[PDB]
Amino acid sequence: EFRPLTLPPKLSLSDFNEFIQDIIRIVGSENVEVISSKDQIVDGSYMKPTHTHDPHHVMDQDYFLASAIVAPRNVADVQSIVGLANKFSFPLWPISIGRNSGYGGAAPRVSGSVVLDMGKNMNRVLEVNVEGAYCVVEPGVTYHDLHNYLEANNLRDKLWLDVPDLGGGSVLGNAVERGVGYTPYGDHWMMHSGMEVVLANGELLRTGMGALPDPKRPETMGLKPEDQPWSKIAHLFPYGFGPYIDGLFSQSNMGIVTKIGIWLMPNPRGYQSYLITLPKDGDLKQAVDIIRPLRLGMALQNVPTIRHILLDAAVLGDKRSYSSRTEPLSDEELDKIAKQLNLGRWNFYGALYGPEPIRRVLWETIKDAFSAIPGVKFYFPEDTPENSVLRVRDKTMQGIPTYDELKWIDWLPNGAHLFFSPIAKVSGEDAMMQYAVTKKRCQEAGLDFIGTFTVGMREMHHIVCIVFNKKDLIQKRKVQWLMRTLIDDCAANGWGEYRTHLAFMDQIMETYNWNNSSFLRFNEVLKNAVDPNGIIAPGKSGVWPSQYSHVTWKL
Amino acid sequence: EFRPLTLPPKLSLSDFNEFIQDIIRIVGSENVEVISSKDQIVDGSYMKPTHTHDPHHVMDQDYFLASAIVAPRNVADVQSIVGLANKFSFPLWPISIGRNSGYGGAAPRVSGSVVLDMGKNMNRVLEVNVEGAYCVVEPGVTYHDLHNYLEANNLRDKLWLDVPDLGGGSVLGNAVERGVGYTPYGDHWMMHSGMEVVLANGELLRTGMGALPDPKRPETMGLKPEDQPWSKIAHLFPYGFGPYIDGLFSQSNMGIVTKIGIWLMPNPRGYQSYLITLPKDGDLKQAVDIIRPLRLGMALQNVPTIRHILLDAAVLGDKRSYSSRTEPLSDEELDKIAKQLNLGRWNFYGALYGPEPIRRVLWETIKDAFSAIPGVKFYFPEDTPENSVLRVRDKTMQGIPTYDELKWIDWLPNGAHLFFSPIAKVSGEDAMMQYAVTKKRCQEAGLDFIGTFTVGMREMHHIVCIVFNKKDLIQKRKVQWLMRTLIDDCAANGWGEYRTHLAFMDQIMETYNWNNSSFLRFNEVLKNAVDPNGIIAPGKSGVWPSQYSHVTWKL
Amino acid sequence: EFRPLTLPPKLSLSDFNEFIQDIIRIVGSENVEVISSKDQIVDGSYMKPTHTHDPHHVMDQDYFLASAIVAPRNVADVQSIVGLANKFSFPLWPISIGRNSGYGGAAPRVSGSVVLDMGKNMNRVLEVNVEGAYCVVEPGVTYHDLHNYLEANNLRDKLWLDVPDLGGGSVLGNAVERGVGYTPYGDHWMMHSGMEVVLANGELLRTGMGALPDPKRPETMGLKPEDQPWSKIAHLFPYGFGPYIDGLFSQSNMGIVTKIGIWLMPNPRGYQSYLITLPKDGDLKQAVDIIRPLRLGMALQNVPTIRHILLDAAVLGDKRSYSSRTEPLSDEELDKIAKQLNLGRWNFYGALYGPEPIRRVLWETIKDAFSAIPGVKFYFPEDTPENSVLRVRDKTMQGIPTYDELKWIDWLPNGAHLFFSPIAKVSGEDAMMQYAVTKKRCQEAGLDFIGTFTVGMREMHHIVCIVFNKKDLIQKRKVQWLMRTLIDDCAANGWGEYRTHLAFMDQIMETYNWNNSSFLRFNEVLKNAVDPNGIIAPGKSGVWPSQYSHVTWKL
Ligand SMILES: *Cc1cc2c(cc1C)nc1c(=O)[nH]c(=O)nc-1n2C[C@H](O)[C@H](O)[C@H](O)COP(=O)(O)OP(=O)(O)OC[C@H]1O[C@@H](n2cnc3c(N)ncnc32)[C@H](O)[C@@H]1O
Ligand SMILES: *Cc1cc2c(cc1C)nc1c(=O)[nH]c(=O)nc-1n2C[C@H](O)[C@H](O)[C@H](O)COP(=O)(O)OP(=O)(O)OC[C@H]1O[C@@H](n2cnc3c(N)ncnc32)[C@H](O)[C@@H]1O
Ligand SMILES: *Cc1cc2c(cc1C)nc1c(=O)[nH]c(=O)nc-1n2C[C@H](O)[C@H](O)[C@H](O)COP(=O)(O)OP(=O)(O)OC[C@H]1O[C@@H](n2cnc3c(N)ncnc32)[C@H](O)[C@@H]1O
Repeated sequence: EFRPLTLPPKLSLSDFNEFIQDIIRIVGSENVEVISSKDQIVDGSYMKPTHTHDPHHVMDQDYFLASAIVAPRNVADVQSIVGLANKFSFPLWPISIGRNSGYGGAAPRVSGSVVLDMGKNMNRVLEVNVEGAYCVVEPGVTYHDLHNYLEANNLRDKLWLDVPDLGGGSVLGNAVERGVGYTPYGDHWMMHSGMEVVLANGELLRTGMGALPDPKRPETMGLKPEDQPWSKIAHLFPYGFGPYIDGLFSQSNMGIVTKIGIWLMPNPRGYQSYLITLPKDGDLKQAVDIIRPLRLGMALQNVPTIRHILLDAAVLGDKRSYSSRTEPLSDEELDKIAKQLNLGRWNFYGALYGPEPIRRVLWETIKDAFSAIPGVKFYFPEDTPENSVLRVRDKTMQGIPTYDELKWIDWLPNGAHLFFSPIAKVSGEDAMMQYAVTKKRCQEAGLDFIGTFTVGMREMHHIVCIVFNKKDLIQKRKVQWLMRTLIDDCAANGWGEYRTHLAFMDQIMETYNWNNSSFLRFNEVLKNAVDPNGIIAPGKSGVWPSQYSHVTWKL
Repeated sequence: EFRPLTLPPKLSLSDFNEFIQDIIRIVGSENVEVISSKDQIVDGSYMKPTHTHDPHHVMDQDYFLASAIVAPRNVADVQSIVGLANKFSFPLWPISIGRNSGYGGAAPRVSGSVVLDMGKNMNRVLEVNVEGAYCVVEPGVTYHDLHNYLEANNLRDKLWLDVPDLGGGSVLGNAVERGVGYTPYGDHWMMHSGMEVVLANGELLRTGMGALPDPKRPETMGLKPEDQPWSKIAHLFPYGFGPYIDGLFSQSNMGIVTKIGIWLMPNPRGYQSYLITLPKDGDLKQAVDIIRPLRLGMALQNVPTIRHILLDAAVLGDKRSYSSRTEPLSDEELDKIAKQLNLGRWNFYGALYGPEPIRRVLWETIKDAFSAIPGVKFYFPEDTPENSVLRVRDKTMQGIPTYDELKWIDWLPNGAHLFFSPIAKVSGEDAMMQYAVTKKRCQEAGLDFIGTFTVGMREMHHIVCIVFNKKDLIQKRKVQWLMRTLIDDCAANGWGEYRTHLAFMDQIMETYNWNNSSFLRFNEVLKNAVDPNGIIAPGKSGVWPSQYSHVTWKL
Repeated sequence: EFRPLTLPPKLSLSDFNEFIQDIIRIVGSENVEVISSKDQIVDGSYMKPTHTHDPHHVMDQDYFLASAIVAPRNVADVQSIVGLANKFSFPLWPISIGRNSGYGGAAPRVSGSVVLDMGKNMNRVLEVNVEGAYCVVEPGVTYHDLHNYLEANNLRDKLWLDVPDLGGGSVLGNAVERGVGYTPYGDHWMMHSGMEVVLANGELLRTGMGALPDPKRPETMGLKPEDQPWSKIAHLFPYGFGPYIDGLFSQSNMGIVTKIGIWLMPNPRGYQSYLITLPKDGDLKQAVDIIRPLRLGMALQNVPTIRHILLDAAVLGDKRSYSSRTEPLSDEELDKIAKQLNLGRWNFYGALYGPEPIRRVLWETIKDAFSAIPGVKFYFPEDTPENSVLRVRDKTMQGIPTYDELKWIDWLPNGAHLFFSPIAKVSGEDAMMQYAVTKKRCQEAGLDFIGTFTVGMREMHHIVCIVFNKKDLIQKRKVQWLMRTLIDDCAANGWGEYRTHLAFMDQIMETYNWNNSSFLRFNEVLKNAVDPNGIIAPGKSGVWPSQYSHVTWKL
C-alpha cells in the first residue's frame, strides 16, 4: 500500500509509493506486505516468525522496524529490487528465515527499511552430493527442511547435518552469522564452500571455485546465470584462486546471499552421546583445564557443551515452577536444583563418533580424565529421565533437529532472549573469571544468570542467556543496562562478543578498536566502494555507508 | 644508487633517485640494494635466495624484475616506505623469504617495482603459546627457524609444526599463499588466527580479535601500536566479530603483512608414518576411490601424499642417472624404475597419530582397505633404504624440516621448477582423467610428467611438477606453451589452478570467469578503494589497480 | 640546515630543505634552529625552556618533537610562514613561551612539525590602559615581564595582575589554555577582550570590537593592519556584534594568536591574604560544603586554593627529606607531616579585598564559618615561618609573580610533572568521592597523591599533581597507566578533564562523547573548513584535519 508507519531516510512518501508500486509490479501483491499500522504489534511465534521487527524486543517494540516486507520470488527479483532500492536509495534488510531471535530476529537495524524475505520463495535444496558429501541450498532451506529432504531421500544413512540448539533456523543464514552447531561439523561458516551472492549493484557473484564456470553443454545452454550449475570443485574447495573473499560475506553488509554450499558429515558408523555432570560451581574451572587438552587432542570430537544447570532446568520448567520469588535465586537454590534434577551445577554434554573400537578408548580417555573431579558422574541418554536434556542433545549431536530448547525461553513470563556472547579462552581460570563478572552483573541487573560454553577448539563461545520479560519495562532497561555494561567489562578484561543483537552492534564494533578503529575504518572503505548507495542493510555489524551519519545512526 | 636497470612506470629517474634517497635515509644504506646492472644475472641458491627476480625463470631472466631491494627494519619502516611509495606512485612487491620458487620466487609481476624484503629484518618469533598451542611470527621466521626455536626451548615435546616439502620457506608467506603441509595441520592458511597488516595507506590493522585491544597496563603503556601485545583470544579465534576479512589478505594485493598467528599442533603421543606402494599407473584410480571415504572418514589423518614414481625417483637421482636419453622416458622405463626402487608407479605416503590403541585400528583400517589393489605393499621407514623418501617424509609428517626435496629440482641440468596446480576431485576417475591430459601434454611438450596429489579432504591438490632446463630456450618456450595449454584444458574440463606462477596469474584469473569476470571485477573494486594508488604489488593474482592497463599489463 | 631527525608527514627531504631555506630567507638564520641530531636530548630548565619537545616527558624523550624551530620576527613573518607551511603542507605548532610543562611544554602533538616560537621576537606590551584597566600583549609577554612593566612605570599602585602558580608563563598562552590564577581576576580566558589572530590561511583577524576599525587619521595612515591601533571599545567589550567566535581560539587549532587584550584588576585599596588549616583528611569534605555558599555568596573573593599538605610540604622539601622510602608514604606519615609543618592535612589559602570595613566582615564571615571544623586554625602570613607557602601565596594573591612553586616539582629525583585535571563540583561529597579514586590510583600506581582544588564559582578545578622521575621507565609507564586509568574512572563517574597533556588529548576528547562524538565531529568540520591543509597544529585538543588519520594519529 500507501502509508507505512516508518519511512527510511529522506524517503518521501510518493517515492515510497512508487518504489512499492514498481515492486508489487514485479514480485506480486502476494510478495508484499506494507506496514501501514500499529496493527503490526504482532511479535508472533517461532512457528511463524514476524519479519517486521524484533520479537525478543529489549527496545520499544516498534523501535527497529520495516517499512515493508518483500519476498523476492527468485534471484532476478532480488536483482530487480536492488536496482530499484538503488534507484531510490531505499534500504535493504535481507534475512533468510528470521529466527535470528535473541539478536534481533527479522528486525532491520535501520527502521523504514525494506525487508527482504528471501527464504519465503527461495526454499530450495539445490543439491545434496553424496560423493562430495555436501548440500547446496537457498536461504529458505531451514534445517528440519534440510533434514526431511535427506529423510524423504533415505540419505541419513549416508549423511549428516549439524544443527544448532533449534531446528528451524536457515541453514544458510546460520552459516553466515557464523552460527555454531554441535557435531564435529559444528563450525558452520567453515563448512561452506561456494556461494552466490547478489552484490550491492545487482550483479551476481560466486565465490571461490563457484567462479571456475561449469563447462558448456547442450543440456545447460541458455539458462540464466543464477540458474547455471556449478563447476565440479566449486563446493569441495572453498578457496578457489586469488583473494579469498567469502568472508566479506559473513556478518557484513557486503552482499545479499542467494545460495550456498555446505559440507555434509558422512555417517560415521558409530555414535555415542553422553554427559558428565559437574557438582560444584567451581567445577567449571577444573572442568575446563580438563577439556582443554582433550579438545586440542581431538580426544574430544564435536563441539561439546558445558551447561549451567538453569539452562537444563529451565528447559525442564519455567522459573516460577521452582521458586515463586522475584529476585535472582540463591546459590543454594541451584544446588537444590542440581539435585531435584540429578544434574550438576555445571553440565557437560558431548558425543563419541566412529567404529566402537574407536569410541571406547576415547571414552575411556575422557571418563578417566573427568575423574579428578569429585562426585563427577557419567551418562548415556538411556541412563536418564525421559525429558532429560541428555535425551534431547543425543539427536542434537547427530544432526537431528528438535524444538525442545525454546522452552527455556520461558523461564520468565514474557520471556524473550538476549544473548551476550563473549569469547573466552579454554582455561578454567579465564572461564571462571569471565563467568564471575557476567554473573555478578546478572545479579545486580536482578537476574538469573543462565548460559553455556560452546567448546571451541582453542577458544570457547560464552553464551550468556539473558531472558526477561518483554512486557516489563523496568526490566527491559535493566537488561540494556546489563548488556552494555557486560560488554564494557568483558572488553575491559579483554573479551569480545563474536556475534550480537541489532541494538549493540555499534557498541561492540567499538570494542574492536585497536589503532584507532582501523578495523572499522577499513570496513567502511570497502563497504562504500561496493555500496556507494548504502542500500544493502546499513549498520550491520556496526558498519555504515557514508550516507548514514554516525551520530544519527550509532548506538 | 642512481640507475636501476628498470624503472617502474612513469617513474622518472630523478624521481627514482629521490625515492631511493629518502629511502636509504630511513632504512640504512644497509637495507638497500639498487639494481644498476646486468651484473644481477645472478639467480642464486635455495640457501641464499635472490630477490631481484625469478631464479626458476621460464621467461627471459630479466623479464620480471626489481628496480631495487628494500629491507624494512621494522613495521614503521614499511609504513614510511608505503608513504613514499605513495608519494611517488612507486610500486611495491613484498615478500617474506622468497622461496616462492616454481611460482616466481622473489620476482615482482611488475618490473621496476621495489622489493620489500620483509623477513630480512623482521625475523622474529613473537610468541609461542603452549596453553593456546600456537605461535606468532614475522615474515622472516622460516620454518627451520620456527623449529629450532621450539628446539632451543625444548618445545617439540609439547608442540608441533607442519612443514611443506621444503624447510626454509616463510611460515608466514606460506600461510598467505595458502601453501600446504602434511600433518593434520597441513592446511596452513586455515591454521591462522590474528594477523597484522600494513594497509596500502600505511595504516596498521589486526584482523579478527587482533582488533579487540589488549587491556592497558603500566607495563605496556607507550609502545607503538605495531608493538603492543595482543588481546587474549586474538590468536585462538580467527573470526572476531563483523566481516571476516582476513581472506582479502591471501593471494591478493590488499595489504602488506607483518605478522601472524599460526596455530600449533600439540604433540600427539603416538606417531606412525608409512607408505603403501601402488603397482599399476592405473592404480592411481582405484587408489583414490579408496582414499576418498577414508579421508572423509578421518580414518585418514594428515594430508597424505600420492606420489608419481619420478618424484621419488628424481629425489633419488637426476634424470641422466637412469636414462641418457633426451626425450620423455617410456612408460616401460618407469616400470623398470618402480622396481629398481621398490616403489610403486604411484606411491602413497601418510602417517598415524595418537595413542597406539588409536593408530592400530586406523592402520588396520587403511592397510586392510588398500588390500583390493594387487601387489599393494605397506611400509615403515624402518623397512626401507636409508635414502628412501619414506625416510624423509616421516620427519616431514611430524613437522620436521628437511631439504632433501630440491634434489628432484635436479632431474634436468638447469633444472628449474614450474608448478601447474589444478585442483581435482577425490575420484579416481577425475584423478585419472585430469592426469591423462597433463601427461599427454607433458609428452607433447617433450617432458617427463612428474607430480602428486595432496590429499585434500573433499578435494585434491594436483601438483604437476614441470622441471626443465632454465638455460634451454627451445624448452623454456615449450613449458610456457605447455603451461598455458594445460591451463586451458583443465579449465575446459572444469579445473582451476589454486595458486600459480607470476607469469600465468592473468591467464588463470581469466579461467575464473563466471558471469563475465564478475569475480575479477569485484576484486578490482575493492583493490582500488583500498589502493587507489596501485602501489602495493599490482598484478598479483592477476588483479590490477585502475592505474595499470590491462592491455599494457596482462599476459 | 639539511637533516632534521624527524620529518612531518609525506614531507620529502628536499622539500624540507626548500621550506627551511625560504624560511631562513625570511626570518634570519637567527630565527631558525633545525634539529639535526640527538644532541637535542637536552630538556632544559624553567629559566630556559626547550622548544623541541616535552621536558616533563612521560613518553620516550624524542616521542613528540620538532623538525625545526622557528621564531617569527613579526606578524607578517607568521603570515609568510603560514603561506609556506601552506605551500608545502608543513605543519605548525605555535607556542608563546613554552612553559606549558606538565601538559607537554614546547612539544608538538605531531612530530616533524615546525615550532613556531612566537614570543621570542613578539615580546611586547602593546599597551596598558589605566582608564580601561587593561593591557594588550603579545605571546612573548611573560607575566613577570608584564609585572616589571607596570613596575618600571609605577603602575602597581594603579593596577594588578593575576598570576598562576608560576611567574614565567605567557600571559597570552595562559589565557588561551584557559589557565587560571588566584585574584578575583583568576579566570584568565574570561578576562580577555580583543585578540588578533593569523588564521590558517594567513589572513589576520581581530575578534570582537577588534573588528570595529579605529577611525583613520593622519597619524595612523599607512601602517600594516597588524600595526594599526584598536578601536575604543575593542578591549573593553569582548563580544562585539554577531557570532562570538573568540572561543574557537581557546584550546583549539583554529588560528595562530598574535595578540590579546587582558583586563586588569585595579588596585583595591585593601588586601588581606590568609589561611585556614584543615586538620583531618576528611576535612576536605565539610570544608567544601563550607566554601560552597561563600563562593557563591561572594563572601569568598578571588579563587581560593585548597591544598593537599604534600604540595606545601613538597614546596618545602623533596620527598627524601621526609622519608627515605620508595613507596607512597603512609597516611600516618602525612599526619606527622601536617604537624612538622603546622599545616593541615588540607590547607585553604584565600585573600581579602577592599577597604577594611569591607574585609573585616568578610573575614568575620569566613573565620566564623570555618569554625564548625575542629582544630580549624587561621592565619596571616605574618603569623608564619619565613618559607611558609602562605608567605608565597600572599604575593601570589595580589598578582605578584614568584618561582617558589617548582620546588615541588622536585619531590622526586627526576621530578617532572604531569597534570590530571578533572573538574569537580563544589560538594564535599563529590570532592571526596573524586579524590578517593585519584588517590586510590596513585597508590596502585605507587605514588604520592599530591593536588589541590582551585575554587571555582560553581565548579572546582581538581589538579592532581603527578610527579615522577622522568629518567625511571618502570615508573613512566605507571604514570601513563595511571593517567589513562584515572581519565576513564573520572569519566565513568562523570568527570572530565578541563585541559591536559599532549599525550592524552585524544583519550580525553573521547570522554566528550555525547551523541556519538558529535562535539568532536562539529569541531572537525569547522577545522577543516578553515584549515583545509591541516597546517596549523593538528591534533590539539584531540582535533585533526582530514589529512591526518585517526588511526595513524590518535592515542
Ligand atoms: C532462542 C534461541 C536462539 C539460538 C539458540 C537457542 C535458542 C533457544 N541456539 C543457537 C545455537 O545453538 N547456535 C546459533 O548459532 N544460534 C542459536 N540461536 C540463535 C538463532 O536462533 C539461530 O542462530 C538461527 O539460526 C538464526 O536465525 P535464522 O537462521 O533464522 O537467520 P535469519 O533471521 O534469517 O538471519 C540471518 C542474519 O544474517 C543475515 N542474512 C540472513 N540471510 C541472508 C541473506 N540471504 N543474504 C544476506 N544476509 C543474510 C542477516 O543479517 C540476518 O539478520
Ligand atoms: C621447489 C619446491 C617448491 C615447493 C615445494 C617443493 C619444492 C621442491 N613444496 C611445497 C609444498 O609442499 N607446499 C607449498 O605450499 N609450497 C611448496 N613449494 C613452493 C614454495 O617453495 C613454498 O610454498 C614456499 O613456502 C613459498 O615461498 P616463501 O615461503 O619463501 O614465500 P615468499 O617467496 O616470501 O612469498 C610469499 C608470496 O606471498 C606474498 N607475501 C609474502 N610475504 C608477504 C608479506 N609479508 N606481506 C604480503 N604479502 C606477502 C607475496 O606475493 C610473495 O610472493
Ligand atoms: C610546573 C607547573 C605548572 C603549572 C603550575 C604550577 C607548576 C609547578 N601552576 C599553574 C597554574 O596555577 N595555572 C595554570 O594555568 N597553569 C599552571 N601550570 C601549567 C603551566 O606552567 C602554565 O599554565 C603556563 O602558563 C603554560 O605555559 P605557557 O604560558 O608558557 O604557554 P606555552 O607553552 O607557550 O603554550 C600555550 C599553549 O597554547 C597554545 N598557544 C600558545 N601560544 C599560542 C599562540 N601564540 N597562538 C596559538 N596558540 C598558542 C599552544 O597550543 C601552546 O601549547
